[PDB]
Amino acid sequence: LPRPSGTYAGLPIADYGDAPPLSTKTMFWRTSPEKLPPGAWEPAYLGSKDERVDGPSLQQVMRDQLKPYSEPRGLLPPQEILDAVCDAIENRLENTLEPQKPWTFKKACESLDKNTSSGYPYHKQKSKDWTGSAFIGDLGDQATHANNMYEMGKSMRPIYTAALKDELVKPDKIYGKIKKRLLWGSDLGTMIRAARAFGPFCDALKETCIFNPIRVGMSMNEDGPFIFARHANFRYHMDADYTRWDSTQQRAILKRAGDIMVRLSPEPDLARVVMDDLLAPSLLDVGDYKIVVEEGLPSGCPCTTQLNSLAHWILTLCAMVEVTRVDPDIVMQESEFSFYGDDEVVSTNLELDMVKYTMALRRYGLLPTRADKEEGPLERRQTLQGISFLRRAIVGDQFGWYGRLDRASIDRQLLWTKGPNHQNPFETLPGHAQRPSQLMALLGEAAMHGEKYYRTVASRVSKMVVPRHRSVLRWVRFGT
Amino acid sequence: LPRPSGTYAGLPIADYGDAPPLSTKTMFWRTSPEKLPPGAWEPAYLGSKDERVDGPSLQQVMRDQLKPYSEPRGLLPPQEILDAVCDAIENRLENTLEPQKPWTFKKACESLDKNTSSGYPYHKQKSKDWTGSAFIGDLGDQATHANNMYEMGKSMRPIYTAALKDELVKPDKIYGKIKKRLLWGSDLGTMIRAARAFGPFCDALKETCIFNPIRVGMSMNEDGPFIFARHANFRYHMDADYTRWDSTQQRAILKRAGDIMVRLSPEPDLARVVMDDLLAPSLLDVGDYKIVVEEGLPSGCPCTTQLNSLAHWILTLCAMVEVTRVDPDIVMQESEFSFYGDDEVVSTNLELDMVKYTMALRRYGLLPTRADKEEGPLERRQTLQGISFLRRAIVGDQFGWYGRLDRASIDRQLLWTKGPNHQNPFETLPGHAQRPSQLMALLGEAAMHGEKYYRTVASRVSKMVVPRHRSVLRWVRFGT
Ligand SMILES: O=c1ccn([C@@H]2O[C@H](CO)[C@@H](O)[C@H]2O)c(=S)[nH]1
Ligand SMILES: O=c1ccn([C@@H]2O[C@H](CO)[C@@H](O)[C@H]2O)c(=S)[nH]1
Ligand SMILES: [Mg+2]
Ligand SMILES: [Mg+2]
Repeated sequence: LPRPSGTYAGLPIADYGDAPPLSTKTMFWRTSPEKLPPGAWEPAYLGSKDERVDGPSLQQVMRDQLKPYSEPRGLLPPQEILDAVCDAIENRLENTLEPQKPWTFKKACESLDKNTSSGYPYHKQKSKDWTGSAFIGDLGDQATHANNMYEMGKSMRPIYTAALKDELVKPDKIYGKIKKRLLWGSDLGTMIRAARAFGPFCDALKETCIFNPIRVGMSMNEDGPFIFARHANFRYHMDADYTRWDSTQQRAILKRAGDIMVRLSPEPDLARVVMDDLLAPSLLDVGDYKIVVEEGLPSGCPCTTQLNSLAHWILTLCAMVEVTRVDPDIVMQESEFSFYGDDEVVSTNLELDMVKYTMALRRYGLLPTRADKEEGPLERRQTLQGISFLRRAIVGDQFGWYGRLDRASIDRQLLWTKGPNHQNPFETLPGHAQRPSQLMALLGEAAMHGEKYYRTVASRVSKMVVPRHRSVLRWVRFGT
Repeated sequence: LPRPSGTYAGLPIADYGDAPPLSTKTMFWRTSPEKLPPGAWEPAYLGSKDERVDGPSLQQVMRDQLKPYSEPRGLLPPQEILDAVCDAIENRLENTLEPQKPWTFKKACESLDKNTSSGYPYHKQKSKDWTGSAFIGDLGDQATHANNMYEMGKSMRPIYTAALKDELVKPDKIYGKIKKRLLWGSDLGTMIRAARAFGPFCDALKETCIFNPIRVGMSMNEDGPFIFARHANFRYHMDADYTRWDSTQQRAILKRAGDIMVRLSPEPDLARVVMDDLLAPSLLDVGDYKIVVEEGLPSGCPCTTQLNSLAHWILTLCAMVEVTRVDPDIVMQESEFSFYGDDEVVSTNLELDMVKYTMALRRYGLLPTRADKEEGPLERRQTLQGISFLRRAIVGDQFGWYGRLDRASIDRQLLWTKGPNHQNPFETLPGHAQRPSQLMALLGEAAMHGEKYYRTVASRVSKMVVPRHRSVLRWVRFGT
């Protein structure tokens, strides 16, 4: 079975791998030597060297993350519905988005995050070869070549590098069945091409985050109250709370999302070439091998989150159109959506059979879940209160709607702080100076839950100094 | 009956008058020599020299405007309700407004509109004595003295100068029963004192125009959609459409509004003195005499509109509290208000007996009116669509809510343009250059009513040049 040859984690091997070994470190440190202890979240599992527990290798942990990508896809929504949905979404974006100028090579390079890695093949921090206005040395070569390919409309095969997310998790994912989330890291070449191709559209969409349902680019504090006020114009509210959103995606769906992006781009012919590269079967470097991934979402590119939100919008509209039999453009007259990758809040005036809705979703291969369990139809409520979005609870009072971080999460940020990578999470940062500057984003947030809880959080102690009690509340809710 | 002596237009004469003779001119010119003709609004009546019609003197016209001020007041709302309402409104503002720094003399002077008159006693355009950072000559003296009085917390008697509003009106107010609206022009001294005293509060309130119901300072384009989205969170919508709001006000009500402003000011002791001057019986210079006006709203001061909106809020809450029996702070949990002087939109979840509501209002001496007539309870609707605010119709679609100028009004601005004062409205501006610069605020606005009407308005002709057809629509609705 000559190349692609053999098999890794159920998937075809296309080549030898060049990725660096998976990180054994976390960026999180304890803020105090006192113990947590009980049920407290901690940084995700760090592998064989993880003093906290004996467990499998990070590569084993990663293989587990790769399983869903070889699961069979769910079904396409009915073709007539899918087409009608895409047309409606496309028409809505046509009416809302300000046509943009093409992005230059310069604009694309500047847009990139200089603190993250360049991925294949040099795997170096982008800032290393960055003069401030251009890439130099190795990265300069990789970037210029890609840009030349982009301008000639020539295809390039993206190469993603796999990683595991360093993040706080519930202890069970450490001390029980070990789990750590899969990350896809794009290559500099692809970042350049995707940014030139799609930066214009993504900018246009972002200027539009209040009027359109794709909320990528919103400030929870500043925009949340308006977005939520809009959702509240409608009778019914729900959140499908998806499991494994990315790995359950159909390239067939991603390609329709991609078609909309291409057609709404200022260089659609150049953009088309890039998008075809992005959605073609994916080369994923897992260290030993580069394996072929045909299905699911390939992430880590600039406009991934928008692409992913777009697919979500398509699927969500498909299910509602399937179930209610209402035209997608009419569904959008009678509803307000919020999408951020797999994150969603759906509000609507329509009478939606939640059994048929939950089943339509499942049929597409998605995994919606009840806040509790037993599937078992999704919930539908008549108030917005208590629904969540971007990790905040949506709250409403006489002044308006807002997003509020729960106390658990606020408490959590008190126990942990970011700093350089190290091996033992329980170590405290030794020169425990200042959570900036800012990070009194808690207090107000903490705040928000009332004077009683706010007071106890005012043990923002260090070590200058006060107060700032305690109509920080006024400042957070209304501001400036 | 020694001073105050005799009587003018039903009101006591306190002194001889110093006001300049009422204007005989309009600032409006026709945009074309073609006739209007039928039913077309025109500039209000210009008096004896008005070639269009033979009519009474402007002073007679003004006397008619003064009648309502000697009408008996309506009744105070029940004292327990009034107190509870004031407390609730005060508490709401306490929770929302950012405490402010006191305004300096400099800040107060700069805030004044330099293009309008200084009123009593010099009656000159403010810009005449304005170096750019200070008042000089006569105005400098008047301003410094007032500021000294303000700082010593000493009282001064305001002197208002009466005028008649130059504005487009329906022809019946010209060719039928002649009518022209009364204006009160404050004196520079009082403007200084009111601005130092109340500029801080008014700034604070204005920063708050989306979260609080007093909408003074809103941009219809930018803020309208959010304000309206909020109103739309509620089941029922209404507009009391008041006749003669200002002249029907009770000083007793204005004084409670004033108390809130004083208490929320950074120099409440100094502010109190000013507010007592502002609400004490009013000296109104009508030319021949200064007459005493005890009742109704005395306008023309800086923060009049906020004071007036505040009273409106008090009265509106009183009526709803009287009728529903719900606590005012609870009424505000279940409702969204918009007030701008006499202009209002009231939205609420509560079940309001519209007969009892209309009667409560009338009892306070207000004159609510049905969009048609026959009083006859006010209307209550279950959609926002079709309600008006700041002269715009509130419109909703799949993208959101917005304010839209009606076609009549758009047509109107095509027939007339502003320019220097002249005697014959039908004259066209002879060097018919450019409606700026801008004023393509029509087109988009005109727009908004669809391509069909938008096309016909594109006779924006002059005389360079195009187009700008015709997703100006996109630009007006979403912008920037
Ligand atoms: O709230 C979020 C934020 C990001 N992502 C997606 O998760 C992947 C990165 O972890 C990318 O595909 C993102 O679009 C999701 S699914 N939900
Ligand atoms: O929409 C408006 C705008 C202004 N005013 C008031 O009208 C007077 C000036 O004509 C002042 O008392 C203003 O507060 C009113 S009543 N409604
Ligand atoms: Mg959600
Ligand atoms: Mg109104």
